[PDB]
Amino acid sequence: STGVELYLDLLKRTVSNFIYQDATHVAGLITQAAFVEEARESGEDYPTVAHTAIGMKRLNNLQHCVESALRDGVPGDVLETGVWRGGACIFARGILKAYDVRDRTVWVADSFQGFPKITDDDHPMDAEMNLHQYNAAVDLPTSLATVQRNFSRYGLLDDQVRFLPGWFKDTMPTAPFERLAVLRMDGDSYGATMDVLTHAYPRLSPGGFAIIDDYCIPACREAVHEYRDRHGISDEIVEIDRQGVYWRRS
Amino acid sequence: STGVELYLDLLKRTVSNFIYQDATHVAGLITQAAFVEEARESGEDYPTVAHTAIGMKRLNNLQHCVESALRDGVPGDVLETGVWRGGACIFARGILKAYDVRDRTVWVADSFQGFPKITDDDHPMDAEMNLHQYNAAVDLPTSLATVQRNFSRYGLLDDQVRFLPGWFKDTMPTAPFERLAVLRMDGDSYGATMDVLTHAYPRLSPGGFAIIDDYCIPACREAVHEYRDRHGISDEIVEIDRQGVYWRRSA
Ligand SMILES: CC[C@H]1OC(=O)/C=C/[C@H](C)[C@@H](O[C@@H]2O[C@H](C)C[C@H](N(C)C)[C@H]2O)[C@@H](C)C[C@@H](C)C(=O)/C=C/C=C/[C@@H]1CO[C@@H]1O[C@H](C)[C@@H](O)[C@@H](O)[C@H]1OC
Ligand SMILES: CC[C@H]1OC(=O)/C=C/[C@H](C)[C@@H](O[C@@H]2O[C@H](C)C[C@H](N(C)C)[C@H]2O)[C@@H](C)C[C@@H](C)C(=O)/C=C/C=C/[C@@H]1CO[C@@H]1O[C@H](C)[C@@H](O)[C@@H](O)[C@H]1OC
Ligand SMILES: Nc1ncnc2c1ncn2[C@@H]1O[C@H](CSCC[C@H](N)C(=O)O)[C@@H](O)[C@H]1O
Ligand SMILES: Nc1ncnc2c1ncn2[C@@H]1O[C@H](CSCC[C@H](N)C(=O)O)[C@@H](O)[C@H]1O
Ligand SMILES: [Mg+2]
Ligand SMILES: [Mg+2]
Ligand SMILES: [Mg+2]
Ligand SMILES: [Mg+2]
Ligand SMILES: [Mg+2]
Repeated sequence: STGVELYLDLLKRTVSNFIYQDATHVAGLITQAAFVEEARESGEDYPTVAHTAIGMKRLNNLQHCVESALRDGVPGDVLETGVWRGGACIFARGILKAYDVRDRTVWVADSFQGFPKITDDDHPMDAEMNLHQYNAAVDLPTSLATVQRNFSRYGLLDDQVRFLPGWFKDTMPTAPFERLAVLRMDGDSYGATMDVLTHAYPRLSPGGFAIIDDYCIPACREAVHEYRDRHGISDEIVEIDRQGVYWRRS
Repeated sequence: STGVELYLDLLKRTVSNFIYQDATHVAGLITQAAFVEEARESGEDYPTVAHTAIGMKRLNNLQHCVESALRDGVPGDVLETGVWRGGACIFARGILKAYDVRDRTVWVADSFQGFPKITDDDHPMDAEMNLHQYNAAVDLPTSLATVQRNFSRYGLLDDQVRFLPGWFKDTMPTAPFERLAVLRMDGDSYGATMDVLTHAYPRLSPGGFAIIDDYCIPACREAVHEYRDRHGISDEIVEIDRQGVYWRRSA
């Protein structure tokens, strides 16, 4: 009902393309191209056009986490690791824009090349799963220039959006952010999840949020539990939908 | 900057599909399917997907007219005659929503089946132009159910949106609105333009806005001048882009 509420609601419907309802790619457990409302609502399909695949439930979660951090004065930036066409990061920048927040940045981290080719340095679960095999099938490889273009279409490409192009094992250890209020992990594999927990989670502020988009994937879950056990983290894992979970760092 | 400004800016980019940049139909003077920014900015193409064809310049004009009416206390509702997929009316309802206006309605008037077949009763300029020829080529026929569906996708289908299905010569004389603050005419022909000026313009409040979307079309322009001459209307005709004009009613 307020201007902010209307803007953020529309931005969610737009980045997920509930407006025009694009077909999905046929891959994984999706056997037909037709737009299905329930699949887009819960982020389960592979949009041919939409700027995010995370769906409405995970967009609502991202809004909750960012708004809570702002409300509670939790310091730091927003980082997404694994951005595809950029829609979740566009939405995050839009939240900051709606509240006229000028002192936080959205960090946009990706290979900008899709999933990595498997080698003998990969975890066996990642090697077996071989996510790389799906790159073309779901149009995953999306260049930095394309993602920048997408931000610009919403009027949200500015100096509060910064990009971290490369493999997370290479980009995360020396990424230039000092503090995070929201760490959103969407890289699917054991490797991508462990890379980012290892190298970015220590910069997550107390009261900040750690979102695991791909917790339904066994390899991803494996990394989450290994990392939490190592660090003695017992913060409640709260389920969002059939894919994602999050916790709030105590 | 403000939530309202951000919402309405996004709503314009969305109904015109600057976000996903759908191809155009190849028709009229548009010779290629590719999205062209300048063509969508000025409302010159025939979107395959977008909910409005009027473009950013005419969306900005609609915003200016509605906001001015609200600011100045001009009484009445908003009517668009010729809505296609509904996007300009969706945007109008969004403007009212952004300002929490609860006492005005957006009236959505169309045949919901494209241009009418020409008959012997048509003006000779309309007969020659024969807009009916283009219906399928640019996917013009769009049912009431489809337009309602489109409103719902934005969360804007509610009791402040009312529909007037049928030919304007049938629906306008007894349309139930009492007063208009904005009258947006987008029916292309002499006939549709004269139908709406004849039967809806008298309900346009002083200080209200009359928008002629299709003024570049000779038959439409003919109707505009005939009507203005008949009624002694000399309110300045202000050009928006390469298609549309508007005036503000002084009397
Ligand atoms: C198509 C791409 C996708 O691929 C699959 O969806 C693969 C699915 C396999 C076919 C599945 O196997 C089948 O299950 C059946 C129940 C039984 C079958 N049989 C034994 C006969 C068996 O063949 C699955 C369960 C295999 C397991 C290991 C799995 O969870 C894999 C995930 C892959 C995700 C990838 C990557 O998409 C990512 O996904 C996460 C969850 C999203 O947020 C998002 O980031 C998205 O990126 C855009
Ligand atoms: C394809 C549908 C469209 O068709 C045309 O765009 C036809 C164009 C003709 C080809 C044109 O002719 C050409 O001009 C050249 C200058 C010279 C050419 N040659 C002699 C060399 C001649 O061939 C035009 C100028 C003909 C004149 C009579 C005209 O203005 C017709 C309008 C028809 C509009 C219709 C209906 O679309 C409506 O359009 C108005 C302007 C929009 O807001 C919108 O509501 C839209 O609905 C969605
Ligand atoms: N090790 C790694 N390093 C960098 N990027 C990676 C990676 N493994 C996967 N990726 C990227 O992780 C993404 C997974 S899909 C991300 C979906 C996105 N958050 C949305 O809103 O739709 C892809 O863009 C892929 O290129
Ligand atoms: N005589 C008549 N009566 C009712 N509707 C008519 C008509 N002549 C044309 N129309 C309608 O006028 C419209 C012209 S195109 C309208 C474009 C629309 N305003 C937009 O925002 O894109 C079509 O939807 C067509 O069905
Ligand atoms: Mg090796
Ligand atoms: Mg690795
Ligand atoms: Mg994911
Ligand atoms: Mg007639
Ligand atoms: Mg027109």
